[PDB]
Amino acid sequence: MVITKIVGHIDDLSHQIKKVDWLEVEWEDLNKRILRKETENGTDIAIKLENSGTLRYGDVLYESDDTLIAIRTKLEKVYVIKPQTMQEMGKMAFEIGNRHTMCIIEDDEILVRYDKTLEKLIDEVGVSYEQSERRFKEPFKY
Amino acid sequence: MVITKIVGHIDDLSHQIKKVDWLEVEWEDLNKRILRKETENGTDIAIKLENSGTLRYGDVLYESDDTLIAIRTKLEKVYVIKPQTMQEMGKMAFEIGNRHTMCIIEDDEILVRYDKTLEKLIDEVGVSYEQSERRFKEPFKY
Ligand SMILES: [Zn+2]
Repeated sequence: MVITKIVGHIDDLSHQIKKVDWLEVEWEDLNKRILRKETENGTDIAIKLENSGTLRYGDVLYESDDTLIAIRTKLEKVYVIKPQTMQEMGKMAFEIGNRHTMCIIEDDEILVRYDKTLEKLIDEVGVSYEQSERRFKEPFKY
Repeated sequence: MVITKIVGHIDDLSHQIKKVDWLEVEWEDLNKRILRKETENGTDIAIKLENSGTLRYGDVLYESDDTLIAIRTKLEKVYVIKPQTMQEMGKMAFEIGNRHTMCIIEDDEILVRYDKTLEKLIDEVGVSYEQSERRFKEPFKY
């Protein structure tokens, strides 16, 4: 099916009553309005948004009586940088921006894709980080 | 006089007992080990450091019985960006680094030179800032 407009948004997944058939895309796909991929349950989806609205993690593409076809990003290896102070956050964020590395700044953490050549930078700045598996939940601005 | 090595450092200016004849330089000069300028009281100073040690604001170049010749940066117009949260700090710092703008991240503030085309960026990020006159007290790393 061809999707030209979003028809809803999942507020709180745990509270959703309908079955959710997810369309899992790449982080970069959230900044696109054109893409084609199959949902986890096998439905062919071609997103061709007829507007400039940016896709949001959790957006509903199609809704039937008992199912929601929604979009989210894939689970992937990431570095969860945890600055302990306003200064640590600023300095760490600055260095990341300076090397043009994609990231998400949520609350007091900096999410960046796993990148070996990046650890030497975090240590250099002296910020504590942890490796993990997460889904980027916001399209990268830029 | 030619200065090839630092001979002291001013801890706390208010507590210093000796007269301080300041050598006022540009922010960028703190990353140099070679420069020539006159002190406020008229002494010709040629800094030619015989080492890789970076100059520090407050470094003492020469000390006599009653006077200290020390270095500091000039007072200039700057923007004092004040992020209210860890997220504001990170996002603001990221954008600044992304456009390769020189800055100093001290505590919970971001010091950047006054730049008109930069206000639209701060507002875009939604961070509170204030215009002021300050001396950059740390050499810019990079
Ligand atoms: Zn660049």
